[PDB]
Amino acid sequence: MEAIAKHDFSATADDELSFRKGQILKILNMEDDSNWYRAELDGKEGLIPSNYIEMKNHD
Repeated sequence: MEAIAKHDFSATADDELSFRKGQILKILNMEDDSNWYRAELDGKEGLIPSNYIEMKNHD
């Protein structure tokens, strides 16, 4: 699916992804279903926190 950054996030270990409020993060990982997920932004993929991605558009 698609998501949006509610707050700012700066990566610590491995390959995490940084983001800021108002930003649009893409959800395209697998079926882990947990706290770490894989996203895509500006043609780049990575891992982000599920609680750090909100929802927008649609409605």
